[PDB]
Amino acid sequence: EERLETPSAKKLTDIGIRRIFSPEHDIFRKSVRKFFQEEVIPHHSEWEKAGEVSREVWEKAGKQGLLGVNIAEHLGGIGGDLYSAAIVWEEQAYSNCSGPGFSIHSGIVMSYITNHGSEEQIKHFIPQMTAGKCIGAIAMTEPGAGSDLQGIKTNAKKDGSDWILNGSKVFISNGSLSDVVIVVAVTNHEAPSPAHGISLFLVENGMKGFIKGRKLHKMGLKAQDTAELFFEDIRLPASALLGEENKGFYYIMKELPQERLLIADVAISASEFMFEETRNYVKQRKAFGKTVAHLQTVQHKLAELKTHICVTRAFVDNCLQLHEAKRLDSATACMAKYWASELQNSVAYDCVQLHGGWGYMWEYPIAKAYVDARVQPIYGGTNEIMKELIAREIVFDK
Amino acid sequence: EERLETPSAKKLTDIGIRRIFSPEHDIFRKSVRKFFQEEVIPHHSEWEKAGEVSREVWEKAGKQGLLGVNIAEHLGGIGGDLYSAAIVWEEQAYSNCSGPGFSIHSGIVMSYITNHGSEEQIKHFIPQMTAGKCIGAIAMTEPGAGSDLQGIKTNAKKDGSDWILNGSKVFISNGSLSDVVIVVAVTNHEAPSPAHGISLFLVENGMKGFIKGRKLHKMGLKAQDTAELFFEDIRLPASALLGEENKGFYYIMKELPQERLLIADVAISASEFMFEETRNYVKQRKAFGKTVAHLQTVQHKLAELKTHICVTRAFVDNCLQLHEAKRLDSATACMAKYWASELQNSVAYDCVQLHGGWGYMWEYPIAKAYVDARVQPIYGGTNEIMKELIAREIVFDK
Amino acid sequence: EERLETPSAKKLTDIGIRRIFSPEHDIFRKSVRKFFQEEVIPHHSEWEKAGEVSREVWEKAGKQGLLGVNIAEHLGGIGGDLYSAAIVWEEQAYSNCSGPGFSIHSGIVMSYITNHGSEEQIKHFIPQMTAGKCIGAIAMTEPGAGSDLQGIKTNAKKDGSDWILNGSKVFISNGSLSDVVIVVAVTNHEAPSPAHGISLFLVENGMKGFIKGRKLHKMGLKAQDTAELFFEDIRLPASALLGEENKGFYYIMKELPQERLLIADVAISASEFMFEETRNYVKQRKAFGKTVAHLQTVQHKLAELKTHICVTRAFVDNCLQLHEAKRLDSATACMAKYWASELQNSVAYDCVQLHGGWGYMWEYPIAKAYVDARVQPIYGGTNEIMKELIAREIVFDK
Amino acid sequence: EERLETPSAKKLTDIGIRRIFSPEHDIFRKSVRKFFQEEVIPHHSEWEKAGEVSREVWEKAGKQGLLGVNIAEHLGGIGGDLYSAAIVWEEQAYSNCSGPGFSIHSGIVMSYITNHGSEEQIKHFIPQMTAGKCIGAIAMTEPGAGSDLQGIKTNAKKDGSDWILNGSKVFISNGSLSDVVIVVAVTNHEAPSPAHGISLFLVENGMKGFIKGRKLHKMGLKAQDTAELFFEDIRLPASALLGEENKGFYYIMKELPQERLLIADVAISASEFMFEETRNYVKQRKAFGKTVAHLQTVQHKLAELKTHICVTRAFVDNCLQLHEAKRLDSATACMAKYWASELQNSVAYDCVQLHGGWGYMWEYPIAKAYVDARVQPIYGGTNEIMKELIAREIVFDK
Ligand SMILES: Cc1cc2nc3c(=O)[nH]c(=O)nc-3n(C[C@H](O)[C@H](O)[C@H](O)COP(=O)(O)OP(=O)(O)OC[C@H]3O[C@@H](n4cnc5c(N)ncnc54)[C@H](O)[C@@H]3O)c2cc1C
Ligand SMILES: Cc1cc2nc3c(=O)[nH]c(=O)nc-3n(C[C@H](O)[C@H](O)[C@H](O)COP(=O)(O)OP(=O)(O)OC[C@H]3O[C@@H](n4cnc5c(N)ncnc54)[C@H](O)[C@@H]3O)c2cc1C
Ligand SMILES: Cc1cc2nc3c(=O)[nH]c(=O)nc-3n(C[C@H](O)[C@H](O)[C@H](O)COP(=O)(O)OP(=O)(O)OC[C@H]3O[C@@H](n4cnc5c(N)ncnc54)[C@H](O)[C@@H]3O)c2cc1C
Ligand SMILES: Cc1cc2nc3c(=O)[nH]c(=O)nc-3n(C[C@H](O)[C@H](O)[C@H](O)COP(=O)(O)OP(=O)(O)OC[C@H]3O[C@@H](n4cnc5c(N)ncnc54)[C@H](O)[C@@H]3O)c2cc1C
Repeated sequence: EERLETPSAKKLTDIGIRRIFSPEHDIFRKSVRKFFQEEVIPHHSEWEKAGEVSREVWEKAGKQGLLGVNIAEHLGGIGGDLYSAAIVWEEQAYSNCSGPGFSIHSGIVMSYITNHGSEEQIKHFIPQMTAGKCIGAIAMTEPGAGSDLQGIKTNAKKDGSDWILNGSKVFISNGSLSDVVIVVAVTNHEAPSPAHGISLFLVENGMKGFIKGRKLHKMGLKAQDTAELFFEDIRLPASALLGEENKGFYYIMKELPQERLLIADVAISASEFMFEETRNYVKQRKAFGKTVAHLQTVQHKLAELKTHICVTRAFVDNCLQLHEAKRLDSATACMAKYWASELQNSVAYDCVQLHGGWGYMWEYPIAKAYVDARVQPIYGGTNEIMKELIAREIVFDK
Repeated sequence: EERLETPSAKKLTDIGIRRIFSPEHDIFRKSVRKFFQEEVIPHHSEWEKAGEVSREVWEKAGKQGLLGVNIAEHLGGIGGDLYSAAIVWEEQAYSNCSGPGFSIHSGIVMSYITNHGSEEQIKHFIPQMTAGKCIGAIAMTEPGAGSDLQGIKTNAKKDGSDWILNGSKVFISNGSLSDVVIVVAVTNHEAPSPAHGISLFLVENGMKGFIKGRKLHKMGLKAQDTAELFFEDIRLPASALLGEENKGFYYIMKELPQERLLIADVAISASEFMFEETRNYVKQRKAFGKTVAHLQTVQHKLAELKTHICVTRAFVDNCLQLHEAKRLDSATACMAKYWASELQNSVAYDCVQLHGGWGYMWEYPIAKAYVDARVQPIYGGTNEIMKELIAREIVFDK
Repeated sequence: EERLETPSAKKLTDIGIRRIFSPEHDIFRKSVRKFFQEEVIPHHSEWEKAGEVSREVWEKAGKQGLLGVNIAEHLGGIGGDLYSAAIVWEEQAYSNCSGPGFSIHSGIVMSYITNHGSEEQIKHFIPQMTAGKCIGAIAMTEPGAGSDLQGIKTNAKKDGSDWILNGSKVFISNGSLSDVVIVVAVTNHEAPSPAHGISLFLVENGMKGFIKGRKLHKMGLKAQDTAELFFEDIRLPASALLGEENKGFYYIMKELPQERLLIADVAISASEFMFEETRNYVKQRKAFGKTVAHLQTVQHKLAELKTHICVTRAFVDNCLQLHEAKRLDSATACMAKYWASELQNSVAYDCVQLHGGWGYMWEYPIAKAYVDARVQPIYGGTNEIMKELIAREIVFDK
Repeated sequence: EERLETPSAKKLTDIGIRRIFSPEHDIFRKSVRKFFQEEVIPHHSEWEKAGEVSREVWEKAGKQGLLGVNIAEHLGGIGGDLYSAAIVWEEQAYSNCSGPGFSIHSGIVMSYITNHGSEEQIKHFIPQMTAGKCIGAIAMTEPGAGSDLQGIKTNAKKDGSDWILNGSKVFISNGSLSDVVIVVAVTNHEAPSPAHGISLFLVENGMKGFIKGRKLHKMGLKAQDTAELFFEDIRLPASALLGEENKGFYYIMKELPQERLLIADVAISASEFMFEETRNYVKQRKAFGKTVAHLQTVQHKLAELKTHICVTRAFVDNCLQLHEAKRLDSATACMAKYWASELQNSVAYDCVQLHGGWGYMWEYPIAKAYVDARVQPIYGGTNEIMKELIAREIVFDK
């Protein structure tokens, strides 16, 4: 009826603001937020030391209806609009807890399985995934090839109705907890272009020859279980194949737009969270007989940060609106992923600076936020690549 | 029904794009775009030498219905909506012709008169204005005080029911071709703050005392007749007072947001032009066998500008929509003005650079768009002031 | 004895600072400064309206001992060291007067002739240039390419002992007042790579077929006469050929390091100028009960500008001490050229901002400085080419 | 002889380059680089798990002459000029091992003692600190005040010739290992400003009431034992007081230039390391049938980076030379600490990107460099306070 946009809101993270949301979305958001305050934030520090979140926190997120929110109810998901899905990405961001990998799981893997899987595959996976009993992961990057997809060597050869898979992936989110992993492999070692020789497989924990590697020591996402996967002559039945044979690259191209929107929103949300935290810190930090928020350099530094966050938010919210109507193209999503991910980092740099030396301490949220932010301009295709795609329609007009 | 957003358009300027416009608005845009291509661009380079546009080009746009577009029809205006008006700003910016002080005429002066004037004042001014016969300008800035209000000394003292006006003003747009000018003067040197002692006055070309000063020699807007004004003992009738006495600042407060949104739209629009003008140019510029557009670096710089231009566009239309609903608070207005004008300049700079040496010759459109862009971060309040304002809500909880 | 660096200096433009200079140089500098305040500044106002400067001031300069300074005395030059010629580039930059093409004339045109020329060409023109009678220039860029390295199409085919020249040039400094103009042509188009099919010819005002296009209308450098040059069939004796035939490129190469170190020192010197001009303005511009120089944001903006101008100056000074020792490679010089020139612009953008409206008036020195800085990033080889050149040793191992 | 400057050396880290060094300096540099490769690098990953290095590495360092390098030989140190002390800083920075607090020990603590101590204090400490058997630390910062000195609560009430020290410190380098701590306390509460009521005190491990707090958990400098200290009614003998009573501020001010120059060189050396580390990585990273270094963009990002590193190195070397001559003032020193440190982070960010996703893995050096670099723009005084000091000489006449 009379909803406010972020610039005008009391706090960038307030509830019931931004035009793309309805009052039902508001009610949902308040509960998702309660959920993070109570079931996630409290245990996060321990998962960090642990290297991954608990299955128990997944099992609950599912019983609560936070997993597979944009997945069709008649397909096994909870069945909400896109806006309801983003509320989950955003609220997780706002809790500044990066351990839970619900997004990779809910917004990516599940979409691949429902948008391109057999009636059987969907029936078998989707339900467990929504309940959080079956955690999802997707592995496409390899030691050698990450930006040059046309050069990844993981392969799958037919041996009757079966597919024998060999290879290894790296940097796989949820890699440790993963029960089902959508593996990207070369099936046609002789297609004209490697973009017509890739297939997708639903590999599972339990298959002989599926070896999960050591959990990666990173500078951020301390609670995210990023790991390596190895495949040693894994015999996959016919049903392991996700979608049509050799159509692998095609299914991907169609899902990337959403994988990037997801990142873009997460990053700008992260930015909003950092901004209210820091604004807070400097308004309570005594200095020179008053607070640091009284300093003009600080006042303008905060003005520049808020402006860039609201301006960008506007564009991401604009993108969410489009993807809901299924009119979000590759280039567009790319612009959101890239800018939002670069800003997230520039915001963090300045927000750690305003905390002074406490911003370097792990006990303060902003420290986590800073190293957590550096991954965003990298995965989902680096920003360099984002520009390649964006420039396509610019210089090589159809 | 269904429209594309700037990112996916074939050109950031095509008509029919942007979700905030109707099929009708496009017809009007097609026509205004037309007006500028024939009635303006051809003669602009000539007006540049003259230091001002012709009163003829003004009148044409008058009858053409390009003035007072957002001014209510029953008040002497063409009675359109905010968007229709925005179109006008945008098309002129797209023409790369900064001479016509059209925007300040329709968007600021006329709005001041209708929103705050009285019956005679409205029936005596608007028509001549909507007609393009009685040009307008607004003067506030002074030699010693722009960003400061306790710094202006232009004043008016009562003598019965008349007002004797004295002082000067500088940097006035349409200063030379103006017929009516809204002067800001002090009328109560006793008010605690100058915000309680300022009034608005409608001075008309021809009044004894009113003097048109030197046409300032600027670095850009070589066709805008930016001048200086003098008021030597002018006896103004009680009819000149616009609004209550000592309420002037309160009105200026209400109108600034529209001044800032305009400049913002004009700013980003100006960027949208430079992009295509530069995209196209480097696509056709032969070098090393192919064109310069085949250089990856040129491809990325190009992606960078488009992303920034598109992300800001989204925000500016966000602000047009809010203002159409008369729900655009000052802070948001300021963010628009500040970030858009700023972007405009780092875009104008890169675009020149991609135009190599020729981006330095006045023959090419970009060159002038560069020196024209530099004035945006300064008027309507310097970007520094914008930040002061946007920081108010961040730090001072009222 | 003791000497401070720019940071410690009272003003950045103080005489008697920077390790590389001696009292010897200091006396000559005060000597040169005087020349610019008394013989250049006074008339610049006018030359900007004539597009070109007076032929007289050039004779005054030369007679005075400014033209031909790094030019050895045994060949008709003042013979001073590099620091001496540097002092001339700098002082002019400090004068904010860009009309005089003194630097291209005695820093480039005179080196070429005396570095690869016959004892005839030397005796014949050097002395007349040093005197300020024969104004020199050089042309290599054409409307088709400035960076192609072969985009040059102006050819020079032999006909006995006298060469027949043919082609055209663009963006030529000292274009109109040019008595002599070195030209780069294709003497052996059959060459493996055109870096071997180029030669140099000393075109002289008067030769039949040597036409001079009119004054180019530029955005900045107003009193700098830049025009196009044509060659419609001129018979040139066996003397016009400078150095060897087809071994011409080797020359352009061996002198480029110096053209670029020149622009560098200029850029940073103009930057040292703008800083002090702007610091002066702020310290006296009243605002909010005290000077704008009392605002913390300004104080900080000023510190960023000083630090960069100081960090860089040091580098340019380092590049000077190296060049004085004939050991400044292409790469090092390019760096100084790339960074100095860019910095000059950012410094210019911020300096204008601190002047407010007034920074956009041709009245104020900073205004012309702004547009006169936009050319450095472009000429002497664009900053992009500077990057190509620096990248080589980085990536492609020698 | 013919020493080269960084822009022309094979590797910015090659020994034998940069003009401020001598053949004996290079001989020393090989010795130290070697020590870091043998005694430090190999054990660092374990010290990282521990949160502090071993005392063994210290006693080693001491024995091999790396501690107290620029301290007077007759005073207990090992004698030697600044350039030699700079090399120990730089080399450590080149080993990318921030664990050992050798610099804060030799570059700061020892200097405070040998510059203002007593013949008794000097004799009792330097010897043991040179042997690395007595590790020192500096403690000024307190939880509620790090920039505002007017707010440090640690105090010492005089009692006879005794001092009763109470209070606490936080963010203290070598805090855990610390054998001697230079604590800054308020000795005169009713003083005119707080800059006249501060004394320095030599607090030693073993003093009753000197409790070492816990090691702080940071985002970087994982092997640096940063802790918080407490002073509980410690009765310091009169020999505990360093220098004149209440003149503590004066000693600090005198030393600050060296502390900021040190942080600065450490920064630019880390950048030199990172650049070379990344250049190397892209040359060996195969992508698209070629390397990452074949892409034009990577080439320019590399040229840009190298240019800023070579330029900031030029300015930093100049500071060392100035400091060797004892003519390095506050401002110049802040200038280097502020810019070098910000650049270090900019450089670290782009080097992580160029490493793709591997730059986020702790296994890779560039990852340590990233978090390890974020601390420099903060300690030694924040970069904002740096600007404050630089901005002093600009706006307020001496
Ligand atoms: C913690 C973490 C989580 C991640 N999660 C997943 C996941 O779950 N599943 C998965 O498969 N991957 C994931 N990744 C990997 C990530 O998607 C890849 O790192 C990224 O897509 C490509 O980087 P790369 O590692 O392949 O490095 P490369 O691709 O070898 O190098 C990339 C860099 O090289 C340069 N570059 C590359 N191509 C170009 C170009 N064409 N033009 C200009 N420059 C170019 C730029 O520096 C670019 O950033 C994750 C990574 C991390 C670190
Ligand atoms: C081409 C052109 C057309 C214009 N048209 C009009 C017009 O038609 N009518 C009209 O009246 N005016 C107009 N102006 C004037 C313009 O609005 C003023 O320049 C502007 O409002 C204030 O700038 P100033 O020149 O007064 O600078 P000042 O106010 O003297 O100084 C401004 C600068 O000081 C510093 N500054 C000032 N205050 C702060 C602060 N609070 N915090 C941090 N920094 C601060 C910043 O450097 C800021 O940029 C125009 C100006 C130009 C150049
Ligand atoms: C006022 C003025 C004075 C000048 N004086 C002289 C003079 O005295 N004599 C003379 O001969 N010239 C002079 N010039 C011309 C100047 O040297 C050229 O403009 C400059 O070398 C750029 O070449 P260009 O103008 O042909 O632009 P182009 O080379 O056509 O375009 C340059 C742009 O294209 C892209 N680009 C080009 N090459 C590359 C690349 N290799 N890699 C990545 N990007 C690239 C970048 O955007 C680059 O900025 C002057 C120019 C001006 C305006
Ligand atoms: C790991 C590490 C090691 C360190 N080692 C030492 C050590 O050995 N000994 C020691 O005592 N300290 C050390 N420190 C502490 C460091 O020196 C201080 O944190 C720093 O000097 C001030 O930080 P603060 O948090 O107290 O600043 P705060 O006052 O909490 O906040 C500072 C920030 O507020 C703003 N601000 C503050 N003042 C102004 C101003 N006046 N004008 C404009 N903006 C301002 C800026 O954001 C400034 O950066 C170290 C810190 C860390 C993290």
